[PDB]
Amino acid sequence: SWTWEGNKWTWK
Repeated sequence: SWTWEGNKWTWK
């Protein structure tokens, strides 16, 4: 899933 990394999204 797309999770939020402070300023951008990232896939787990």
